[PDB]
Amino acid sequence: SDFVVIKALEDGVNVIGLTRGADTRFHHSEKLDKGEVLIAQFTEHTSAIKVRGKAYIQTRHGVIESEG
Amino acid sequence: SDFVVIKALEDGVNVIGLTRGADTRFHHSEKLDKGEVLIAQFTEHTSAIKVRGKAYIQTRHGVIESEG
Amino acid sequence: SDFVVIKALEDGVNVIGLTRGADTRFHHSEKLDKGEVLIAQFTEHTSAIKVRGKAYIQTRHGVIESEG
Amino acid sequence: SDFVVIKALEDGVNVIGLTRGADTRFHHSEKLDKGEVLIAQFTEHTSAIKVRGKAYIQTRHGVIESE
Amino acid sequence: SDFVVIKALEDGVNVIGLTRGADTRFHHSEKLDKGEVLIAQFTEHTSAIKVRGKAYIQTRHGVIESEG
Amino acid sequence: NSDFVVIKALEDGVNVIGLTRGADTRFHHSEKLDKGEVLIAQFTEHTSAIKVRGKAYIQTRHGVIESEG
Amino acid sequence: SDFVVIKALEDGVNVIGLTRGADTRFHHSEKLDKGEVLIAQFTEHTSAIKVRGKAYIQTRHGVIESEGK
Amino acid sequence: SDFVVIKALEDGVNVIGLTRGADTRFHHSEKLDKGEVLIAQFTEHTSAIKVRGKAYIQTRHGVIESEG
Amino acid sequence: SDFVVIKALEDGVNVIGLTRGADTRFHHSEKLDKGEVLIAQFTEHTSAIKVRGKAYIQTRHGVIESEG
Amino acid sequence: NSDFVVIKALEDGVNVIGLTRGADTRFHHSEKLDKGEVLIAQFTEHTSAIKVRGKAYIQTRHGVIESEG
Amino acid sequence: SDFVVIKALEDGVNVIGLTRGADTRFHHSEKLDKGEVLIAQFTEHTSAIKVRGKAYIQTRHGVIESEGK
Ligand SMILES: N[C@@H](Cc1c[nH]c2ccccc12)C(=O)O
Ligand SMILES: N[C@@H](Cc1c[nH]c2ccccc12)C(=O)O
Ligand SMILES: N[C@@H](Cc1c[nH]c2ccccc12)C(=O)O
Ligand SMILES: N[C@@H](Cc1c[nH]c2ccccc12)C(=O)O
Ligand SMILES: N[C@@H](Cc1c[nH]c2ccccc12)C(=O)O
Ligand SMILES: N[C@@H](Cc1c[nH]c2ccccc12)C(=O)O
Ligand SMILES: N[C@@H](Cc1c[nH]c2ccccc12)C(=O)O
Ligand SMILES: N[C@@H](Cc1c[nH]c2ccccc12)C(=O)O
Ligand SMILES: N[C@@H](Cc1c[nH]c2ccccc12)C(=O)O
Ligand SMILES: N[C@@H](Cc1c[nH]c2ccccc12)C(=O)O
Ligand SMILES: N[C@@H](Cc1c[nH]c2ccccc12)C(=O)O
Repeated sequence: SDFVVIKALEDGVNVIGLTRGADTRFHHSEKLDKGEVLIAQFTEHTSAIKVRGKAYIQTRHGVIESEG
Repeated sequence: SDFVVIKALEDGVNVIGLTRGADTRFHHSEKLDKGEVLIAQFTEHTSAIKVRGKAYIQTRHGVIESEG
Repeated sequence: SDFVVIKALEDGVNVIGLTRGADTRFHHSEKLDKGEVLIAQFTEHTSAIKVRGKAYIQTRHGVIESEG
Repeated sequence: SDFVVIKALEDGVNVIGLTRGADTRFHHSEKLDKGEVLIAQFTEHTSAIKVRGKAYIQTRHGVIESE
Repeated sequence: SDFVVIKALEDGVNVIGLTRGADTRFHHSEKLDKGEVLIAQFTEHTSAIKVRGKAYIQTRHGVIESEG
Repeated sequence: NSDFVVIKALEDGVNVIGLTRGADTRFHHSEKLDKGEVLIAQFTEHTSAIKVRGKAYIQTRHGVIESEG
Repeated sequence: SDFVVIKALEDGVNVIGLTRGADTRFHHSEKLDKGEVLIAQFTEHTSAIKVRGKAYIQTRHGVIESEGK
Repeated sequence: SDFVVIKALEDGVNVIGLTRGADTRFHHSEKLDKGEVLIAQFTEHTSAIKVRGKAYIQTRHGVIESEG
Repeated sequence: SDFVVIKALEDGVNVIGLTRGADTRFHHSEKLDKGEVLIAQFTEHTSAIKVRGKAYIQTRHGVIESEG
Repeated sequence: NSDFVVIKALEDGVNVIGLTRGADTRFHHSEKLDKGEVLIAQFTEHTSAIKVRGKAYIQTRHGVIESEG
Repeated sequence: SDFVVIKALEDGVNVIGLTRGADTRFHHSEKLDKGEVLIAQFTEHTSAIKVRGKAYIQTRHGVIESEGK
């Protein structure tokens, strides 16, 4: 099952899980401060992930960067 | 399952999930502001995804860009 | 399961799902306006897809372009 | 399951599906006009696909052209 | 299942399916006229395929040509 | 889903011979190809080895090999 | 199942496993000192991993480096 | 399931199938004359194959030659 | 199932297996003298492995080196 | 569908020794090869380790290696 | 299932299997003299392998060398 790597490039970046299922709402928001790295799978509970704030992101499709 | 990465290049980009099944309709519209990134799977509920607004998109098939 | 990416290059492009099974007919036609992207799986209900109108298409086999 | 991409290069192209099973006959013919693209899987009901008319075809084994 | 692409380079090409099982005989011949393409799988009923007449053939192991 | 071999006859009377799967090994079928005909043949529940006699151009997943009559 | 490699680049690095399921919280924090390497899988109990502190990290998607506060 | 290609480079090349199971002995020898090719699988009955005589051999690990 | 290779670059390298499950603690420590190699899998009982001491390490993601 | 090793004897009397799978480990068979013969041998229900003694050229999925007598 | 190749570069190399499961102990030590090759799988009974003595080692991650005593 795949995962995504998120490195925060400033304080207060939010990595947000969206619920798997008929319903789509947030469920959890993990706060990363500058320099922290989160490596997060898709799961039974999470089928979409949003990143808000400035971060360096790696997936199986390559690098992408979110901007705050 | 496969997933798509979508980076909003302007405010109010919509990532819309179409229902899996005999019937096809929108079940969910996720609004991304400029610079946000959504990493979204195909799932039991979502078998097609439509992007409206300017965004940079990655899929297993490479890059493509939606335009406003 | 495989998917196809379709970017509409003009207004009114139609992405048409054909039914899986003994019977073959159109069960849905999704209209895309210019610059919209649709990423669409093969599914239990859809075993062939037809694109009509000017579009840029990616699949596992590479890029192809439909014309209006 | 694998699929074929067909792009019609002229009007009137036929993409014809052949029945899986002990017997072989055509169960559907989809007409493509010039510039339309069909992406079609092999399925429970279709184990062979015939293309008639001028089209650009892609499969996992690369490009081929019908005339 | 694997499949073979056969493009007929002259009229009257025959693509012949041989029965799966302890018995081997031809169960079907699909006749192709010049420039027709047939994309044919191996199946519960067809464990060998013979081509007669001039054709350009593609398989997973590359290109081969048959000559009449 | 099994592997397959492509055989192109380079002369008349080429034989593609199927050997039986199981405790018993014997020839169960011999397919005659004449010059320029092609046979694409799988390994199967009944065929666990394939013998080619005569001049033929053969492709497997391991590459090209040629049999000589 | 996938795993991540983490090499601590200073003392006191924490590799934090987050619980799998509807609930998200830290269930374990593994402390690494300078020079030590942890190779950790995703598991039934850990579906996200956070790294705090300076570390050199490899995953299937390539190298990334965490930086400490 | 894997297979070995054997091309006889002289008469009387012997391709020898060894029994799968707790016991090991040969259960079949298939002789090849010069220029014949044998493509043989590993099977429920054959878990090791010995080639005697001069032969050109392909396996998934490359080419090897037996000397007779 | 994945494995790591550990080559000890000095005496007393410590390869530490952490218990798989809701609880985390070490369940085994295998010490290596200089020049010894351990090739160890992830298993039902081990889901994280820590290396202490100077070692040359190979995994599917490349080479890494622990320092004592 | 297991892996297999290719052993080509470079001298007479090479031994390809199968070791028993399971809790116990012992030689269950030594196949003797003479110079120039090739054995292609799988891992199986009964054989989980293979020892080669004598001079031989060996191929496995990780490359070529040579045993010496 | 994966395997490792070990070629002894001196006499008396040991290839040691560690038990799979909750208990970890050596259950077998295979002695190789110089020039002999052992190709050994991970198994229901062995989930880690230690090599002691000078040996040339191939795994799916490439070449490694153990250095003797
Ligand atoms: N308990 C959460 C942990 C998690 C994994 N991926 C995430 C991405 C975003 C937020 C939380 C998560 C889950 O299993 O789904
Ligand atoms: N709850 C939705 C979440 C989702 C995943 N991918 C999406 C794409 C678009 C909109 C919503 C989604 C689902 O499980 O299907
Ligand atoms: N409800 C449709 C959605 C869909 C997927 N791919 C498509 C292609 C064309 C039209 C509709 C679709 C289905 O699950 O099949
Ligand atoms: N109902 C048909 C649709 C179809 C798929 N691929 C085709 C190729 C040709 C004709 C029809 C089709 C099926 O599932 O088999
Ligand atoms: N009804 C046949 C159709 C077919 C598939 N592949 C073929 C190759 C040759 C001739 C016929 C076929 C079958 O399912 O087997
Ligand atoms: N009836 C035979 C047909 C066959 C497949 N591959 C072959 C190779 C050689 C001879 C016959 C065959 C079978 O299913 O096994
Ligand atoms: N007992 C934990 C061990 C572990 C694996 N990966 C981790 C990452 C971080 C923290 C602990 C872990 C588990 O099986 O999940
Ligand atoms: N009946 C034998 C045929 C065979 C396959 N591969 C071989 C290699 C050598 C000798 C015989 C064979 C089997 O199924 O096992
Ligand atoms: N009867 C043995 C044959 C065998 C396979 N590979 C071997 C390696 C060495 C010795 C014998 C063998 C087995 O099935 O296991
Ligand atoms: N009987 C042992 C044989 C073995 C396989 N690989 C090993 C590695 C080291 C020592 C013994 C072995 C087992 O099946 O596990
Ligand atoms: N009995 C342990 C052996 C082991 C495998 N990999 C390890 C890594 C570290 C320590 C012990 C091990 C197990 O099967 O899990």
